[PDB]
Amino acid sequence: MPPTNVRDCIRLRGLPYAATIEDILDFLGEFATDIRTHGVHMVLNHQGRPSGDAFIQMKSADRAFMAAQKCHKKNMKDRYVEVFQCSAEEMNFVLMGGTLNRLE
Repeated sequence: MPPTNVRDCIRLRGLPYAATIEDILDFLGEFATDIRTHGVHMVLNHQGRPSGDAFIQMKSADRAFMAAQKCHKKNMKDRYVEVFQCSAEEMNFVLMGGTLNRLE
């Protein structure tokens, strides 16, 4: 099956320190029900602990958009997690640590 770049991926950002797998599912709500098999990838930092970034690939791009809209800076317990939709390419790009231009 050819890897198709669909915008079915979502980047969560600002996740709590040690937000658990069920905790993140709660946060997702019903959107966790349409997640692709092992679609949830948490980004770890040097220490081997979450960067606060996570990428979740859902089955459907429409659901991903809906989730990214629903959770675009949503209050997760006591934190605000800003969720943004992404493509498979964007997901890999951030995971690979692609060149992101920010003159700051």
